Amino acid sequence: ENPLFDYYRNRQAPLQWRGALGALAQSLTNHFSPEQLRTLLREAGQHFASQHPVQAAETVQSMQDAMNGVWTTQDWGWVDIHDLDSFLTLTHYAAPLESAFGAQNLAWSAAFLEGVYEQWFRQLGASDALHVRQSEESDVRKAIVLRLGR
Amino acid sequence: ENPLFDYYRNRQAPLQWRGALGALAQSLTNHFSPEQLRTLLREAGQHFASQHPVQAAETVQSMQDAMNGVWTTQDWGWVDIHDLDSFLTLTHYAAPLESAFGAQNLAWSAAFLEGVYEQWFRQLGASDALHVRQSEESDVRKAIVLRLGR
Amino acid sequence: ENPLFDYYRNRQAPLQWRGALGALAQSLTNHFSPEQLRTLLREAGQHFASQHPVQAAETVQSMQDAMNGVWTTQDWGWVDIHDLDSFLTLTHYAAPLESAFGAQNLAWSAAFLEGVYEQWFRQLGASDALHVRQSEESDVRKAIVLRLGR
Amino acid sequence: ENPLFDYYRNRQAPLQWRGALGALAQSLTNHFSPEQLRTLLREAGQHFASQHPVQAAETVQSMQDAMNGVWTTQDWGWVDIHDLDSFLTLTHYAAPLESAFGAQNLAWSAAFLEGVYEQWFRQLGASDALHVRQSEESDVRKAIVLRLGR
Repeated sequence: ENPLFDYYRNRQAPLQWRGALGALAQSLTNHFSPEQLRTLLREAGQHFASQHPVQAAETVQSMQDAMNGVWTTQDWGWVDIHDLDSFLTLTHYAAPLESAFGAQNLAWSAAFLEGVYEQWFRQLGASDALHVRQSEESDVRKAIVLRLGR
Repeated sequence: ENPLFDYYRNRQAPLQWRGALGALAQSLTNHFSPEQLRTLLREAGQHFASQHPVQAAETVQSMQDAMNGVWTTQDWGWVDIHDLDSFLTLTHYAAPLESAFGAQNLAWSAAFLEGVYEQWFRQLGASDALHVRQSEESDVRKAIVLRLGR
Repeated sequence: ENPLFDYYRNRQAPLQWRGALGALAQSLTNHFSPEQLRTLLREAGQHFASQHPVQAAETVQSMQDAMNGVWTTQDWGWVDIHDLDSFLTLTHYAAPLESAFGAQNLAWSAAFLEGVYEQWFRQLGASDALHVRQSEESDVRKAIVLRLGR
Repeated sequence: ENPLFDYYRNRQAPLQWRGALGALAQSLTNHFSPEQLRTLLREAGQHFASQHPVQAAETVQSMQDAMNGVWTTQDWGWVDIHDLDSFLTLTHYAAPLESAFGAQNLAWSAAFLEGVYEQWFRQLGASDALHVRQSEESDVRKAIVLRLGR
């Protein structure tokens, strides 16, 4: 139940990189504030999305399928998109960020995802007035909730 | 020969983290200079060595055995230590840094190792006057050469 | 909830070996019956336990600590041992067998664990009259329950 | 040179599965003869190729590109195809079979590849008279050489 979920969350990253990435996160936290780390990881996510473009889509389900197709080739969870009235809500499950950088660093590591979807939307013809922002409403460990809005 | 060695070097990191770490390295290079990145990675290596202490050793071969025992549990290559007159030369093989952060970033990513061994020496009674420095003399891709000297 | 647990269970094995091990399991199922596969995987578990011996223990908690210390170096879940009257019950969590060989093959792949603990008990002075057997009472996906009894 | 190549070959498989697959290979060798293991792994390769079909191609370079595109998503080396007169010679580099099942088992584990390309050619309209056979002429460790012939 709780212990099994904790083990799955903590061991999602491989043995080769868990300690190294934890040490890197520790050094980053020592040198920089959480906001600077959020900016850094957002730019990293933009670069990642640039290196892994999504196929052209027209509908919400097609965009979700393209994003999940990109994700499934690297074992990075999956995204569900819901069109609530005018705004799109993106829920990402099984992001391996917690296993690598630690749970307490999810306050900034999650910004990486915020950097990806944004750029992906820029590749799908989304208006520049729209931006992706992380909503601090639900538990970050369970899922990461983002909103594409003005 | 060359292509097989290149493939082995480029694919040492798993598919789950290669793109993410490449994007993170790209963002880090965009924001900070190589010297600041070297300082950051050295502190990261110090934290990594603190989190994974080495068993007490007395001889050079025992120190090598302890360091290799720590390395082999995470698939991070191996170290050979030679005692030339007064100074110790450490040659590290098969560091997965190139596969993760890219070959062109080895100018600073290798500093991570410089941060590890240093702390490990501090754990084995090495005098504070001695420090570990990377010698820019050989090919970085083949092996990483470090000197423990004054 | 259910989808997240399913994703964690299915993606525990790396991308490098998931398809290859699934194909190997398919070929094994086509060629051999479940009982023969159980015997084969039990012998495989015995060999694995021989290659990775456990440190000598005296109490139940120390035995569990040694077994978990062996497991944690390879990301293979963890074991809880309970001494019910005269028999030991071992519950194993987060075995990556399902991610590799598929859920429907857990009827025989779990025998691998039955082969490991047995040998480990033989290394800790357990009487030859005692054997490890898998109890088909609970859900195999949630946890694997084994009994060390006569 | 030699130690680096040996380390890269022996550590291609992750820490999570190296010991388990070695134990499984030991059990398979104890129970079955090499020819039976070759048949089993050939059928496994056919199933793997069925699960991961290649895109339709017309030329030799296009077929090689499709096969390498399938391989590169799972970190399984790469293949080079040469058209010598009437027969196709396939050289596969960086197969992780040796890291998993051991070098001494490459006498049969390589049959897995023999099972894949065969089925792949069956998907590309190759005549049923043509079969893929492993040529025992070169060093298995360096590369795996296969011939598609009558």
